[PDB]
Amino acid sequence: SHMRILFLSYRFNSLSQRLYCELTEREHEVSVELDVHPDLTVEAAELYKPDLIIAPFLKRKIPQEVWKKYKTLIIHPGPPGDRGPNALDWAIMKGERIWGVTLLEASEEYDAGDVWAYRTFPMRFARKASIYRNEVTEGVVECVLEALENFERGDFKPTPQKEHWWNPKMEQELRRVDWEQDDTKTVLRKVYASDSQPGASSKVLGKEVLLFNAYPEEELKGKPGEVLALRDEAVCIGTRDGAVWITHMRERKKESIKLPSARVLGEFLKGVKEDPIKPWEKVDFKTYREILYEEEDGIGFIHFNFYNGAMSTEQCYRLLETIKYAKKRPVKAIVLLGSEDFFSNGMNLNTIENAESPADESWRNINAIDDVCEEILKTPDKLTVAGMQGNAGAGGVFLALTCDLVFAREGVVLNPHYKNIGNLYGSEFWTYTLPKRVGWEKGKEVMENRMPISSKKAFEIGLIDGVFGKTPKEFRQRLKERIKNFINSKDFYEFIEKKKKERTSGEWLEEIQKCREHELEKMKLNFYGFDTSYHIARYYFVRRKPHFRTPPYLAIHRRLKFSL
Ligand SMILES: CC(C)(COP(=O)(O)OP(=O)(O)OC[C@H]1O[C@@H](n2cnc3c(N)ncnc32)[C@H](O)[C@@H]1OP(=O)(O)O)[C@@H](O)C(=O)NCCC(=O)NCCS
Ligand SMILES: Nc1nc2c(c(=O)[nH]1)N[C@@H](CNc1ccc(C(=O)N[C@@H](CCC(=O)O)C(=O)O)cc1)CN2
Repeated sequence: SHMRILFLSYRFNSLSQRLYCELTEREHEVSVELDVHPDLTVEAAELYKPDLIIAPFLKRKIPQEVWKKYKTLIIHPGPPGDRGPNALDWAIMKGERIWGVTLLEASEEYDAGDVWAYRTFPMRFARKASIYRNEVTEGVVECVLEALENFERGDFKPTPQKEHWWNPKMEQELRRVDWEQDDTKTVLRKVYASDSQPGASSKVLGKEVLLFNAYPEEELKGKPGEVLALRDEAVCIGTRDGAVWITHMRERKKESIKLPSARVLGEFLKGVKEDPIKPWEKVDFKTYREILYEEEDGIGFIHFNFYNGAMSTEQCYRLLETIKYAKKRPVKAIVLLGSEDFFSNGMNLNTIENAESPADESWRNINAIDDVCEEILKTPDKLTVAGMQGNAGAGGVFLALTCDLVFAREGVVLNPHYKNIGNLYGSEFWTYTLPKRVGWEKGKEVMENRMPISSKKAFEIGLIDGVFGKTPKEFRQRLKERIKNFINSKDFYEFIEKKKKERTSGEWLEEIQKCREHELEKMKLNFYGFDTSYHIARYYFVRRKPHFRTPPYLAIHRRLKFSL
């Protein structure tokens, strides 16, 4: 089995990238045609002539010319019989206790085809994006692998649907948060169902907005719709029975972008008081904690729940503060855990795009990230560990590589390159860390590859030190146990004595400083040089500008010397 597989995807999104990894790392070939026009889709099928078509993420109908000619399998993020374009939204709004995913054949009627495979799972009360990125994506991977085995077997017959139902596109009126009528549980459900798109509409301080990234608040109380506090740019708003934090909003205008709530509401918030909670404090009630520091068994764990993995200048400085605190604690190891869904996606391109000078903000942001990285590297007397529970891209990957040890959950997808953001040179001391791990030649290959790689592939090529665990929680438990065993071994004290000698030597310190200087001179050129590739790419990314063709790096069937 060395199949030629065509993906049809509206966007080469997290699910499409995970499946690309699983299939190519099994030596199948995967070409991608983006969903631009049915005529383009027909052309791509005739050009590539796939053994099999998989549609991981598709907003419109595959033309009959295609799927009547090539076996076409379609991902649906609901259990068998569920039909419609907003399966997860409805599941969350209705409070389903069980959900699932289905791999079904293309047919004329939407989501009506025979079932090739499916998986079910218990629902979490959580954002739609988190369910999509965890339960749904893991379940779809098992379905596609099972279908591949069925396909190459040759005698598989799919199971036609029996019971079924249709849920239409969900209207905003259903998502709209009414602070006076909605208790906290209802506000969470609506925001969760609409996160990360299209957001739950609401009015806040008289502004029509879309709400994102909600968290319950049990201590602060007030009037429904009253802003009770600010905390790391999230706002806390009274509900019918309590209060909810909203960390991000978007104004309901065509060109607006998702930003920290404080930046969207602006002067409307004048007078609200910051209610700070340091990451290392203990509290007994539910509240919003962007960064959390906890110590167990001689290990200091730093969770940083930065929305979408995007690290603003100010979030970097808050993370830096917590790393400095941890370096002063009696721990043997410091573990950077990111969040369950992302380790890090590097600089925050939205707060950059929103600044008066995106170039100056990029410069602020890359220096802030490098300060975090430098603080990590210059930790002579403690083990540092990156635990990648979730995906990482661009600078977020190289952030992890500054730690002594990098581990990742099974199924994490890595994008250790800058080809989507205008071929940035990158920093985070990659010119020091990457050759140490894989050599200069391989490291340059890694950064020239625009396609994703899995954590398994990253481990096999030496980019990271291990991969284990299927869920974030299992990964965290295995990580703690692995680090605990190490710091309680004789090997740890020998390693630390060596690291003390290396990381306090003038030779080492001057080397890493030169690496930062060289990287930042190159990023300066990216940010400020006459060539504005970086700013153009950031604009397309942040504004989600459509494609009018599939680039040849995705479409094998559209490269220059493509034959047969
Ligand atoms: C890493 C990457 C390839 C992953 O692709 P993917 O799995 O399809 O994930 P998405 O692009 O859909 O990201 C999910 C969300 O996080 C956003 N996001 C990801 N990285 C971001 C970043 N650095 N800054 C701001 N937003 C980011 C995306 O806009 C998207 O937003 P939305 O769901 O609110 O609509 C892609 O997210 C990416 O290129 N991010 C930018 C990394 C970067 O260039 N950082 C700056 C240089 S250090
Ligand atoms: N051949 C064929 N093509 C398909 C599917 C199929 O089974 N058969 N299933 C699709 C995946 N699931 C859906 C289900 C419903 C809708 C849908 O309802 N679209 C509305 C617009 C809704 C929107 O705004 O997104 C329309 O009028 O086209 C879109 C994708 C992929 N395209």
